[PDB]
Amino acid sequence: MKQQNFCVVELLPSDPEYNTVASKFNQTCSHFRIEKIERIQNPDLWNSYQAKKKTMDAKNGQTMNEKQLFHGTDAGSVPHVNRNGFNRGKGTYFAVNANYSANDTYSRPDANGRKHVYYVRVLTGIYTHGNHSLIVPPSKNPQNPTDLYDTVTDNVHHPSLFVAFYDYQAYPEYLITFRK
Ligand SMILES: NC(=O)c1cccc(NC(=O)CCC(=O)N2CCN(c3ccc(F)cc3)CC2)c1
Repeated sequence: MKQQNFCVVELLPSDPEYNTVASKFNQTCSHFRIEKIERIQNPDLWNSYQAKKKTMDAKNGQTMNEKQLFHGTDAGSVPHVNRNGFNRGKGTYFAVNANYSANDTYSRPDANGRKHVYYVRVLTGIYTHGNHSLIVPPSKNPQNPTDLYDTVTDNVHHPSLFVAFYDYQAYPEYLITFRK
């Protein structure tokens, strides 16, 4: 099997890519001081994500299957997330707004008070409303319960949080390190 090797490239604050990630982060987290933004380059996890992205784009027609959402995680979970993504209830949570993921429950501050939030490329595809109780995605058609939804959101009209259940559904593209 593919070992899923990766590289972590630190973006300069003068780099246009840093300003774009900073721009989305500061839409809800302007009160947080960004210590650094690093781009995770995992070719195997990327190709695998882009494989599922190809299949989804051909399934969901006109739908924009991809959203860029936030994920707050502990310091210690960063090398695991760099190499594996959010693969392995079965679900991984993703916030539309960065201040949701900036909660110390999710982005637990380390010994130096640094908090970590990934600016993830997720394959939200075709989604419906989900409660806190479900562990598997619901069936689109009950007469064909094999065809399941790609994600589940809190509000279908105004999404704030998403639940990804599938392998290679998310790519941890950016790591935002920040403090209070
Ligand atoms: N780790 C994160 O950054 C992050 C990003 C978005 C959401 C979350 N985590 C949570 O919301 C966890 C808390 C929690 O357990 N809830 C709040 C909302 N929940 C929910 C579950 C499924 C839905 F369709 C809609 C909402 C499940 C019960 C974490």
